[PDB]
Amino acid sequence: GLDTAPTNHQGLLSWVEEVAELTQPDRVVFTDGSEEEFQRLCDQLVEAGTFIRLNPEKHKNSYLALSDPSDVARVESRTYICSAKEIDAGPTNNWMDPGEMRSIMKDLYRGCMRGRTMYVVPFCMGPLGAEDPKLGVEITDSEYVVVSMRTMTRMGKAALEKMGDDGFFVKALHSVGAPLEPGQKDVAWPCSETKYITHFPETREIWSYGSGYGGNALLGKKCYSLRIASAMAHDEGWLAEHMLILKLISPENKAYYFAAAFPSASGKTNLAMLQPTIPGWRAETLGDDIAWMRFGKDGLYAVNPEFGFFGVAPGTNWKSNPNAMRTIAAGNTVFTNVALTDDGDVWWEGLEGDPQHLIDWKGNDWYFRETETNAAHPNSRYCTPMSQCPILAPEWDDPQGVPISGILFGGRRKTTVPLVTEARDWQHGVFIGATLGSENVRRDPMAMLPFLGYNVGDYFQHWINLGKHADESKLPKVFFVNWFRRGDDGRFLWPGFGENSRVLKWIVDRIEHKAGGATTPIGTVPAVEDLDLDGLDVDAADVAAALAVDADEWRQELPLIEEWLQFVGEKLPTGVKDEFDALKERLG
Ligand SMILES: Nc1nc2c(ncn2[C@@H]2O[C@H](COP(=O)(O)OP(=O)(O)O)[C@@H](O)[C@H]2O)c(=O)[nH]1
Ligand SMILES: [Mn+2]
Ligand SMILES: [Mn+2]
Repeated sequence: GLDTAPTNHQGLLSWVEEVAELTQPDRVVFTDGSEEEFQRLCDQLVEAGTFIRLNPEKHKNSYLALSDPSDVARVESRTYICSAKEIDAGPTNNWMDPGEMRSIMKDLYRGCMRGRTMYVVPFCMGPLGAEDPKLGVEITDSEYVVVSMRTMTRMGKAALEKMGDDGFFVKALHSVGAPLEPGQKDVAWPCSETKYITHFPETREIWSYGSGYGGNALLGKKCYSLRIASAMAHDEGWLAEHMLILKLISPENKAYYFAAAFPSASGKTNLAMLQPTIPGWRAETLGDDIAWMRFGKDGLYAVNPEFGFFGVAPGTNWKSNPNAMRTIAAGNTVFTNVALTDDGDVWWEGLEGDPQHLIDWKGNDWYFRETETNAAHPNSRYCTPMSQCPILAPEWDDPQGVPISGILFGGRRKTTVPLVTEARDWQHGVFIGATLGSENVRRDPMAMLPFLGYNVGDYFQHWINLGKHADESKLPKVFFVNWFRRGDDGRFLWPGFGENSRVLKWIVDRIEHKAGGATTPIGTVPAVEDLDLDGLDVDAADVAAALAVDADEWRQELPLIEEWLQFVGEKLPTGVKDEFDALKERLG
């Protein structure tokens, strides 16, 4: 195997040996994260048929990977929180007894890596200069994982040195579950029909088995950055959240940092890479998925734990998201389940042009106005370095983070929810987030329903407790947005996208005590007067509709919120109950 590994960390070496004895690889390979390693691994993946090297004229050092159509997303049905007691997973999570789960996976892992290299992948979440850098080591039988982890994390040498010879780290175990018999020819994308993605909150351990795709296998992405980190955050006094981190810059050259939690398909990526439509406003981004937030000597400071973008390809283009496009155009990018063009480039639905022929994500011939399937997979991916993004804010690699002025919650609601609402205080802010709905209407609290590492009720308690024990003057203000409200004809009342900068302007003004809003049953909501609609080609009546708080619609909302808070169960905080009662009192 390998006892020529660049580390004297005994606890790690013990663990690597123990795992290797169980899974039985051919060899063990510690990854360093160097450019050379990366090149060597891609070449091996090209030779295996897993990667196709894209035309070097068009893209620099970029690759297309096609997965088995069986292994194509996060599978929440097989994703588990195995805490000691079932209550500490809670009703939003799938639980199994820790002993029962260890019995199942230790059986599955026995001999699972026969005829494969076991890669040991050290990595760091957050910038490397931290007091407590949150480090991890992922073991995997998949080069795709290594290569992807290189981009999505600070991977290898640096992280391994930051670990020392003792010093804690997250033990993340992964295997594709497709062992080889001697002489047997492998497949391009090895996976299995048996899948498990398991989190051990108390020991900070992730065990994944069966998939090689995305957040099932890139264990930093969702398993570490939210599921373990939310448990870490609970115990340590901070927040691990499904939030973009936006830096908005006024015409006066003042920087306002925002954290915003939307469920996927509700607009994180677009807001994070906003191009303001008001003169003299510009925006930079620090992240479009995960925010790790802690109190400093005063306010709340956000960092992006990740080192890369794992973006959805379909729908991405020069009109929609030019900044995403430019990030990718610099190359160094692995595309997964997109289409291959006749000139050896990548294409996906939404992208510029109408290529008449393509080779689709299953390797088959695709044809314009004939082939009934999408050329690119509808959830296909691009994996690109953060540092290639032209609008990346300079503070991105600062371990101190950035002070958050505002936290935003929202989702897709055709009715009921106004364009923007400010919370009354913190506890109402927690309640707004806690009852976040999107479309019949699914509650996705803080956009964390699939990602909580512990009881949802205790998570809300945690959110309240941080406020209670802080200077309310220095806490961020909370806001609830809704880009997707619709009129009687069914069109969007608000055009959104870049024009959402106008809602953000109002949020900024409110922070500078320089704009107003009417007190309402659900919090403070602006009139059409209070928004910068200067230069906007929309009906004022449509904007008033968007900002309407109809008492009748909100009364019909109360039983949906009721059911939801009953579903949260016995750990529902009394703080959240009071806010439900208060909202009721105010609506009558
Ligand atoms: N109407 C409207 N649609 C939006 C807005 N922002 C994003 N979208 C759409 O919502 C979908 C999801 O956008 P995306 O930014 O990828 O959401 P994410 O999955 O959270 O990153 C896409 O189909 C977008 O075109 C908006 O402000 N208004
Ligand atoms: Mn997401
Ligand atoms: Mn996104």
